[PDB]
Amino acid sequence: KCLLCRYLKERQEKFISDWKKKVIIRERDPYKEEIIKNGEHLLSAFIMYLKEEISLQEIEITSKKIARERIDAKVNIAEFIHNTNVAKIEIMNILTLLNPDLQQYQALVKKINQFFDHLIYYTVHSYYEQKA
Amino acid sequence: KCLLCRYLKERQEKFISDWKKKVIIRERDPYKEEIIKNGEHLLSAFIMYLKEEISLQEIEITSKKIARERIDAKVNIAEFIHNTNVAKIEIMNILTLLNPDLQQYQALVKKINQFFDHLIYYTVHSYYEQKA
Ligand SMILES: [Cl-]
Ligand SMILES: [Cl-]
Ligand SMILES: [Cl-]
Repeated sequence: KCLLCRYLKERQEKFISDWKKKVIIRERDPYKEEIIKNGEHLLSAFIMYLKEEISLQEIEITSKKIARERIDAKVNIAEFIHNTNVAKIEIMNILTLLNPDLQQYQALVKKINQFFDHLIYYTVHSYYEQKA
Repeated sequence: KCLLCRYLKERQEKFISDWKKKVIIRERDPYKEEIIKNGEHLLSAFIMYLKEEISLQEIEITSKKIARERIDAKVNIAEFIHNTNVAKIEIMNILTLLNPDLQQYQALVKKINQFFDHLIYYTVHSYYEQKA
């Protein structure tokens, strides 16, 4: 019941390589390598979430990690928002190209939104909680 | 060419009333009244954006204003993200109920995402830039 999931699972490496070229990563960033690892991990979590194999609470560990890294990198936390949205936009593009029917499209858009909304909300919340 | 706009334009006072019941806004907030006015303004801007009457750049000044107010309120900036998402979710619910076909649904989802992503990104960006 999820071609999008199958597509992303098979194309994980390609998806991340393409995403890396579109994100904002500063050469000075001490965690620039972790940015990629976090992305790889969260793409995997996204697939599992669409398959209803994890709950959203399970990404909160990663969100706290990202937040702490961003604090230490001394970068505007909105860059993380931008970089996350690059991935979301591409996933939406892939969903469109797979050409699901309306019912399926609607179900997947809800899950996509729930995942990314939580990731962004929790990471920014955590950034401010930890920086305090 | 957009029933969603007409619905929101007509039901605007009610939409805001319902939204106010679901958001994080404390009576101690020095800008509690402005939060509602900002909401009213941005709902109008959203409608104009759907109608292709404004560009996304035109909400950046409002984002900077919100960010300044949030700094002064001494709240976690993620509360703004939560509050914005409450509106987006309800808009998505209204879109679903209005029963568009897939093509129209996709076109509006893209505009909804673009508007809200820009609002969240620019406000959080400005919050960090203004706070130092
Ligand atoms: Cl769901
Ligand atoms: Cl109320
Ligand atoms: Cl201002």
